[PDB]
Parts: sequence; structure tokens; C-alpha cells
Amino acid sequence: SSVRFDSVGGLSNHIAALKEMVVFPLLYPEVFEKFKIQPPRGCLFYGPPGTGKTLVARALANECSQGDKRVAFFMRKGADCLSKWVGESERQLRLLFDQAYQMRPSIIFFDQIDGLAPVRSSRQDQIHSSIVSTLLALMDGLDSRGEIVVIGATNRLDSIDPALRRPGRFDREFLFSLPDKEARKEILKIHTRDWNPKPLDTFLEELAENCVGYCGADIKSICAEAALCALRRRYPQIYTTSEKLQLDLSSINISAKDFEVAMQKMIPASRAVTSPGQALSTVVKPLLQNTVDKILEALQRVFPHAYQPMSFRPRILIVGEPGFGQGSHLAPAVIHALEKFTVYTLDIPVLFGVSTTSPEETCAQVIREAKRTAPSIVYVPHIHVWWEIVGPTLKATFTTLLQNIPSFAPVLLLATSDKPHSALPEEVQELFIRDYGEIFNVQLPDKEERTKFFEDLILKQAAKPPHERLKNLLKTVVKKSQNYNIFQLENLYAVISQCIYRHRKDHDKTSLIQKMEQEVENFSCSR
Amino acid sequence: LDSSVRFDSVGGLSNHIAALKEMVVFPLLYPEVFEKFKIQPPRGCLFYGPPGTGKTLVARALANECSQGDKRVAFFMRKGADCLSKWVGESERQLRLLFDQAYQMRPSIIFFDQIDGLAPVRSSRQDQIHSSIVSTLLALMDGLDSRGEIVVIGATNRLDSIDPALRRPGRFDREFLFSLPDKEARKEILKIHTRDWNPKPLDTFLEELAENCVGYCGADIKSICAEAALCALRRRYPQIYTTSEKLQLDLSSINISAKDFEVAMQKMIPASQRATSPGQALSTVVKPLLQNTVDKILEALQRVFPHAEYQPMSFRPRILIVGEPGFGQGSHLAPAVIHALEKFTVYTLDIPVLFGVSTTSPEETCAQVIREAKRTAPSIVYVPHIHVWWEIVGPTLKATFTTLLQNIPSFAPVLLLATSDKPHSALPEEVQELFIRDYGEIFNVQLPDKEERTKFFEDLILKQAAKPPHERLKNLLKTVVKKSQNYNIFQLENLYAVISQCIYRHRKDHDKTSLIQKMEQEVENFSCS
Ligand SMILES: Nc1ncnc2c1ncn2[C@@H]1O[C@H](COP(=O)(O)OP(=O)(O)OP(=O)(O)O)[C@@H](O)[C@H]1O
Ligand SMILES: Nc1ncnc2c1ncn2[C@@H]1O[C@H](COP(=O)(O)OP(=O)(O)OP(=O)(O)O)[C@@H](O)[C@H]1O
Repeated sequence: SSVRFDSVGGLSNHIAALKEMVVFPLLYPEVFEKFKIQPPRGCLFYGPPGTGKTLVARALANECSQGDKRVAFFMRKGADCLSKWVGESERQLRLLFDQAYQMRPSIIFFDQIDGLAPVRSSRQDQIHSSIVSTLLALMDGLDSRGEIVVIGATNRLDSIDPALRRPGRFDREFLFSLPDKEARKEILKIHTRDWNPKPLDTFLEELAENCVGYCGADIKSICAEAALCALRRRYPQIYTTSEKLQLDLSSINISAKDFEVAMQKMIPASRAVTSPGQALSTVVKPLLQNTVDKILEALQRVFPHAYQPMSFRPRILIVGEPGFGQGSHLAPAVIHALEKFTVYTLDIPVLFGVSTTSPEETCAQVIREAKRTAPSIVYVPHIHVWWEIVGPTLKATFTTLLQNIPSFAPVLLLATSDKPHSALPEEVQELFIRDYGEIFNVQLPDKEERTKFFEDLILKQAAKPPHERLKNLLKTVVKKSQNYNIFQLENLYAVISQCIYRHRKDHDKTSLIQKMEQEVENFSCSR
Repeated sequence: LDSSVRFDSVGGLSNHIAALKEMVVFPLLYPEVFEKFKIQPPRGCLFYGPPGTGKTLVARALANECSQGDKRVAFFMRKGADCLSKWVGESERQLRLLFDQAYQMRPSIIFFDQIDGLAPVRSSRQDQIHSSIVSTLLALMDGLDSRGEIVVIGATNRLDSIDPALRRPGRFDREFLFSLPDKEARKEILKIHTRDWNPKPLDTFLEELAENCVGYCGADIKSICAEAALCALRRRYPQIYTTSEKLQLDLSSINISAKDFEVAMQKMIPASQRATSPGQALSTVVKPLLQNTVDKILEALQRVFPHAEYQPMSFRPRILIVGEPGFGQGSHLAPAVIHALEKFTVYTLDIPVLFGVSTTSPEETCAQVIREAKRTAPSIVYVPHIHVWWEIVGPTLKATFTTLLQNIPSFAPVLLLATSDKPHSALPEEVQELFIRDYGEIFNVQLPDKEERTKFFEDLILKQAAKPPHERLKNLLKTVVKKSQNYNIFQLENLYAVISQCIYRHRKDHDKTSLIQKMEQEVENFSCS
């Protein structure tokens, strides 16, 4: 009840263009008559859940209610205008509009419009058509309602009748996406303003990036869970009492461990489906960063969005012999590093994994959105298998549905295959022009990163408080592992760490060093 | 309610306004000819159309004109459902009272706005109240004890769901179609809304503007001007958005100029194509390359299709366009010819529309669309990429399409447009015989000439080469123009894109011959094929 255009983060264009429907005419009424303007007086909010849409309504109400100029405010729920008696289920609307009009100026806030104004059709009750009829005949009929601002909000945009969406009834539509890296530090700055041990800004600076997929509410919830877990760490015996105790509020400071434990304990909201973009694990990290960075360089060569930068039909392909893990370790890292651009999965488990609908419908739909949210990414894994599991109908549908895409739009098509481009079937080899720079060949890592992979486990992790032969073992294992694929690599790492985990309680070494040896020779990969 | 609308500020509807006053004024102004034959001229109207054309606006203008006049015909209006009453016996009685009051002040006009929510087509599956009110209205609108001389007018926004009975010559005997404005109507409404501007805009500027606003529907142009004004103010005094205080303003540097509409237009989409058309204009970059062949296609079509300007008379126009794959005859030509050929209702018929909606058999859609387009000739039917479309459809749909094409009237002017990549001979016999090439039903495509490519590249290579924040440039132009002799359109576009990339990469450098040398290395390095 005290939020005034300060608790919202990153919403600059929308706020700036929002104050110009309700404040400017009252503040500067000497300009609009100069040209007979009557500026637009309605707009619509919509975006994926948990992005903070009702807060801006709070903001306008709270800010404009108190000040030099006083404007009313009304609020309505989704289906609050329906009652039992037939002739008055609509009469309430007329009474409301009159009521607001006689106290003009004012604002009418419609919340959750989607359950109110469906698409008109004859496969339902006639009553919903009655309400939509009188409603759309009331904003702009024959009487020019005057100074009213109507505001609506919903999650599923397309399920609103195509009649309402034309200027005069609902004017503008606004995108409310997930926050980026910038907005995330902004919001965390906002929610930690009133803290005596003020956390260092460079600390929250690294705190920002690991919070991918987070949106508003998740950030707020984490800010509470951290403090709670700190208390949990501080006076743990509080769960074993049926009576009030005495607590000292001077030793429950907040530390990085609490942040980490809360972070690992909780999960982001976008929970319902899995996002095909993930950060590469710390375990494999010192092995593939060079590869990832090289791929990003090539992508920058072809797709310069990594005066306006301009492109023409951006495409690329990641292929390699099986066991290089190019389809389960490499690509999702590339997407995750390229955040700030929405990603749209399209593969076997999403197509056949959704029933009660046709594959072709969703295949058209996803490209529809990706176009509507340019620039964007379309992702399709395992093409050499994918092209064999679909009927001719879908082949035709997909292969014709992308030519109509405007040529200079920024849409990238990214796919991974395993069989080399020579063995791929025709009609797809025409979709990649590798003379252009549309094919990337992956190769084995060399010795340096190989050694870096094992050295941490085999030197420091091998010597802990709860020794020159180890150099020999390390060099031997490096020597023997120069022609393994990835899978054998992490299998070897797991088997090595398993021995340490087993020899945990033995306080004297030179008991497990032998075991390490036998594991070195007795464990052989198959190749 | 304003007094500023006096039929003067309404453009593009002359045929509907004309026949309309022949129903209200003439029975009173000249009440001697109408009784010469005892005619009782018709007393009903009904409106229907797409969202936004002035349907309610005509009603407003008519009431304004009529009341302030020599005759004082009374006026009324009931909203979509304004007559319902909770009492079992008053809901209908409201109607009778309304008509009765209209009778004592006769002559009168009754306007039912959004009749669709009031008069549904009668059915037994739903409530009785609607089925009773529709009866009560019809029994009194005309029957025993004739109404008198009041006029009943009804404007809706979807048409089908009206009881077919009310569509009889004597309740609703004249149905007026309302359509999207053409170019002339647009250029006239654009004058209308800017009737009083301090700098009066130039006519040619209005023509140039009207050429680009396509699909805009009556009120869209209304909103465009307000957007332009706000953009002008925003650019003019930017420090106004961070103040939250009263400021002083000089109301003389606030003039609206060009480049304001262009920025205003980008942040706007039309009302029709918000839920898209299969018609797109050629982009900025491509027009200088294909304008000539678009013109040539139009000329040939006019030769075969007279309706591309007694009366011109036609017999089953058809046309088929052939080009080698990569010639862009299905991604740059057909949309252009549809878009330039405006004012004809068009209905695409392609795969993502066929198998792209559930809960309907494909043959159902195929029959429905053609039935509609026939009912509203003239029109077009668009079937692109036939040489792939054919082997995809099953035999049953093939047969229903082949037969359902031939039940059209022989002289009904309905055009079918289709393109392919394979030459005509390779096509299957069935579609081969639907085309009679000797009649002039097949048009060829050829790659552009030297001048076209030169005019295509020269703007970027030469006039945009310097662009501050000289003799070698023509050499590069000649070299690249010759090096691209057998390239198709995709190659040419990609070449343009790569040139622009390296131009823009050194946006920051101020010395030349450091990116010109680049330009060379890339061009002789650009071994595309
Ligand atoms: N940019 C932000 N800055 C601060 N808090 C935010 C921000 N975005 C979202 N939030 C938080 O998320 C809450 C959600 O607000 P609001 O109800 O308007 O969201 P919504 O998009 O309508 O969500 P829902 O999915 O519930 O409909 C806010 O009250 C606030 O606590
Ligand atoms: N020729 C025109 N000249 C001036 N204004 C016009 C013209 N055509 C349309 N308009 C404007 O567009 C609107 C006309 O639409 P009207 O009020 O008749 O209902 P509608 O929007 O067509 O109805 P619905 O909600 O069924 O789509 C008015 O705001 C009017 O100012």
C-alpha cells in the first residue's frame, strides 16, 4: 500500500509509454486540442506467468490516487459480473459504466479477462455471446463514453474474441517477458534495500548469473528462504519445544552458504516442462570450454547478433561421430550461454508426447510464436533420426513452412546430427550449404585439457586430512587415455573416485595406493 | 453526440448512402409520385461486415442530419440487449411499448444496434426466452394491422446467426455489404480526419502514404495520426518524461513532419492481420530487381483476365507460372501479384491451412472455401507449389477438387492461380490437361539482366560506401557485377547480406582503404559457387 513506481525493475519503456495515457492529458491539456487528438485510451497486458503484471496496476493506483490531481479507481474480478437473474447479469455492466462516468475521470481495471470474453461461437450458451455483445457495444457505440481508461490482463492472448482487438476498444498490447541478467540485479537491489549488514554489490553481481530461468516471484521467495535457513543454522533446537524461548537477534547474519543451500534446495518456475538449455557441469568444465567458445565464434561469424546488424537465413549444424557427446553435452550449453533469446524446443517427445492434438498444428504454432518474438531460436536435435520417424505429411508441412519466413528476420535453425553429411539423405543436404559455412566438425580434445580433467581429483582430492608415485600414476593414465570417447572418460573418473570413496575411513595411505594401481591396469575400457 | 457530422465527413460509401435517403426523405419530400402507383417503398435495412468500417458512424451521421432539418422525424436506439426484463410478462411488453411510442410520433426510425445478440436463429436445444422474443418481434414487425411508415434498421457484426425468417422482403429486405476501403476511400478518409491542420499536408504526400497503408480498416488510420502526434512530441522535448512536474512549452516547434509517420507506422499492425494474410509487398531491397517482371506478369494476366483494368466478358480464367527451383516464383512473385492486385477478396488454399486446423475434415474446408469464394465473385484462389502439393493429397481429395471445380458457371469470373518448379511436361497428365498452353495459360521466368543487378547493388556499394558519421569503388562494382552472371536470387541476396556485414563491422573506423582492402579480400574470397 506504499509502492510508487519504485519497486518495479527494468520496465522502462512500458512505464514511460504508460504514463502518457493518464497523466499527460491532465497535465498538459493545452496540446491535444491543438490537433484534435483524443489519444488512445486502452491497453492490454499479457505474458508468461510469474512476470509481475498486477504490480504495475498497484503502481498506477497508488501513485495517481495521492497527489495534485485525484483520479478514481475501480477494480473487477474475472467473472464477477454474472448473477442469477437474467436481465441484470448485463445490467451491472451498464450501471458500472454510468457510475464511473459520473465521477469522471476514473479508471476501470479488468483482471483476468480471458474467462470473460471468449471467442463468439454457436457451440456454447448464448449468454456468453450476450455479455460479449453488450460489452463490445458499450465501449464504443453511439455515445463516445469520454474520459475512461480500460485495462485488461491475461496469460493466453489468442483466446480473446477477434472483434475486441481493434483500436478504440483495446488499443495497445504489451510484452511482459522473463527478466534478463540486468533486471535480475535490479530486483535484488530492490528487495535488499532495507538490510543493516548491506551486502556488497559485487557479491550480488556474481549472484545474478547463476539465477537463470528465474522470474520475479522466485527471486522474492529465495530472498525469504535464505534468511530462514540462516536462522535454521543458528538455533536448531527450536524445533524440539512446545513453548516459547528467548532468542537473541544479533547472531543470525546472512552468509554465502545460506544462499547456496537455498539455491540448491529450490527450483525455478519454468517446472512443468524442461528447458533444453542447461549449464555444463563443473565436473566436465575443464574439457569443453574451448570447444564451446569456438562454436560461439563461428556463430558470431554467421549470426552477428551474438544502424542494425543484418543477416540472411541464419542456419548452422553440429555433427560428429558417435560418442563425442555432441548431442547431450555441447548444444544445451550453447543455448544456455545464449540466453536473452527465447528458445523453442521441437523434437520427438514434445510432438508425439502431446495427444488430443495434431502434430502439424503445434508445428505451425511454434513457428508462429517464434516469428512473433523475433529474434529467437528454433531447436531440433538428432536430425538423422528425426527425419525417419515422421510421415510424409509432416515432412511436406515443415519443409514448406519455413520458406515463407521473411528472409531478413533473425531466426536461427540449429540441429545436431551424428552420421557425417555425406551419408545424410538427400533433400536435407540441400538445406545446408557448407561451402557457405553451415557445417561445423567436432574433434577430440588434446592432452592439456585431458590432464586438467584428472589432476584435481588425483592430486588435491587424492590427499586430504581425513606420495610421489601419484605423479607416475597420473602420467600413465594420461598416456593410456589418449583415444577414448567422452563416455569412457567420465566412466574412468567415476571408477577412480569410487575407490577414494571406499577408502574413506582408513587413516593411513599406501593401502589405497595399491588399489588405485590395480584399478589402473585391471580396469580397461573396451574402445 | 456531436453536430459536426453532416454526411460531409464520410468518404468511400457513396452507393450505400445514396440508396439510403431514397427511403426516408423521398416519401416526405415528394409525396405525390409514390402514390401515383401506390407503391409503399421499402422500409427496412440491415448492415453487416468486418470489424470497423463506419457502420455505427453512418447511423450517427444520419440521426444528426435528420433531426436538425425541415422534418423532425423522431429517433431511438436500443443496445444489443437493452429490452430484457426480469418479469416474465414484461420482457416482451417492453418491445410493444417501444413500437407504440414510435407510432404516436410517426414518422420514426428505430435503430437496433448489435442485433446479433438479440435475434439468434431459433433452436430447441437452448432456452425458451430467446425463441419467444424472436417470435414476439416478428409477429409485430409486419403482419395484420400493418406497421405504418416507420423504418427498421439493424447493424450487426457477424451475419449467419440471424433467424432466416427475419430475412424476408418486408422485415429485412435490403442487406448492405460493408467492405475494407480501397485506395481512393483511404485517401479520402485521410483527408477527412486531418481537415483542420495548421500546415496543410501536400496531396502527393497523401498519395505516397496511402500507397503503403494496406489492410488498414477505417479506424486504424484514425489511430495513426494520434500515434504520429505523440511520436513528434516525444522526439521534440525528450526531457519531459522524467519530470513529474509542470513545465513550460513553446507551442511552435511542435510541427509534425515526415519520418514521423514511418516511425509511427513501425509500432503498429492492422486490425485484420492480427489473427495473417497470404499477401506481402516486395521488400525495400528486392523491388528494383523484380519490378519489371511483376509488371510483365500483370500485363499478361490482363490479356487473359479482362477483370484487371457493355461489359468485359470472360470464360474461366486460369494461369500457371513456371520457373526453375531457386528462381523465387513462389516466395517473391505470387505474393507480389496478389498484393498489387488488391480490391479482390482472396482465399489461399495451401498445406498449413489444409492440415493445420483440427476438428474439420480437409475436404470440408476445401468445399467451404470454394463455396464462399463463388458466392462472392470476383475473387482468387491461390494454390502455390503444385508440383509438391499434388503427390501429397490423397486420391479422394484430388477427385473432390477436380469435380468441384467444374460446377462453377462457365462465365463466372473466378480465377485460379498456381505455380510449379518442374517444367510442364514432367507434370502428371491430370493437371497437365487442366492447362491448355496454346491458349496462353503458361508464363515463363527469366533471370534479371545486367542493368537490374547494377541498379540492385549500386545503392549500397557506391552511395553508401562513404557515409561519414573513391576511384576503386567502380572497379569493385564492375568486378562483382560480372562475377555474378549465373546466380539465382538466393545467391544474390546472400551476397548483398555479406557485403553489408563487412560494411557495418567497421562502423567505427574513420579511415578508408583499411576496409576497402577488406572488401577486396572478401570479394575475391567469396567463392560461393
Ligand atoms: N520486475 C519486478 N520487480 C519486482 N517484483 C516483481 C517484478 N516482477 C514480478 N515481481 C513480483 O511478482 C509479483 C507478481 O505480480 P503480478 O500479480 O502483477 O504478476 P502476474 O504476471 O499477473 O502474475 P500471475 O502469473 O500471477 O498472473 C509482484 O507482486 C512482485 O512480488
Ligand atoms: N469512413 C470513415 N470516416 C471516418 N471515420 C470512420 C470511417 N470508417 C470508420 N470510421 C471510424 O471507425 C469507427 C466506425 O466503426 P463503428 O462504430 O461503425 O463500429 P465497428 O467498429 O465497425 O463495429 P464492431 O465492434 O462490430 O467491429 C468510428 O470510430 C469511426 O470514427
